Amino acid sequence: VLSEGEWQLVLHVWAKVEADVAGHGQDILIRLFKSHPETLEKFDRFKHLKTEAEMKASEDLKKHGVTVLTALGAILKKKGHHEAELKPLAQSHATKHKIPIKYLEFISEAIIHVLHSRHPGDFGADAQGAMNKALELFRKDIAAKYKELGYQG
Ligand code: HEM
Repeated sequence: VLSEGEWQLVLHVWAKVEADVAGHGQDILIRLFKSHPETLEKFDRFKHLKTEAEMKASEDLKKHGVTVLTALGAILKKKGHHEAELKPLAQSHATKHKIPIKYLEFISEAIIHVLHSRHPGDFGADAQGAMNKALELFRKDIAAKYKELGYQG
C-alpha cells in the first residue's frame, strides 16, 4: 500500500509526463523493444521495425505510446483504487495479447528510466522508490487476475 506522501511523489512526476505524453510513450516503447527484443515480437503491429530510427519515425508507434500512457495515467490517478481499470487490461493482456507478467516488469523498468532522463529534478530517489512501488502494485494486481484466468505461469 503506498502512503499519501508516496502517491504525491508519483503524481507530481506524472503531471510532468503529461506535458508530452507522445514523446514519453515513444521513448518508453523504444527502450522496451531495444532492451527486450522478445517484447517487440508480441506486436504484429510493430514487428516490421528493425532499427531505432525506424521506430522513432513510426507515427503508429507514437499513437500506441499515447494509448499506453493514457491508460497508465488513469490507473495511477486512482491511487490504488483501480479495480475497474485493471479488469479489461488484464483480460486483454492475458488472453488476447499473451503478455507475460515478466514483460510488465520490463516496461516498468523502461518507464522509470525515461522518467529519470526527462525529469531528474522531480525524480530523485524518493520519487523513484515511490514510482517503483506504484508499478509493483500495478503488476501485483494484474498478476492476481492472470492467476484467476490461468495465465500466471
Ligand atoms: C504499463 C503497461 C501497459 C499498459 C498500461 C498497456 C496498455 C494497453 C492498452 C490501453 C491497449 C489497447 C487496449 C487493449 O488491448 O487492452 C494495449 C494494447 C496492446 N498491448 Fe499493452 N499495455 C502495457 C504493457 C504491454 C506490454 C509490456 C506489452 C508487450 C510486451 C503489451 C502488448 C500489447 C499488445 C500486443 C497490444 C495490442 C496492439 C495492437 O495490435 O493494437 N502491452 N495495451
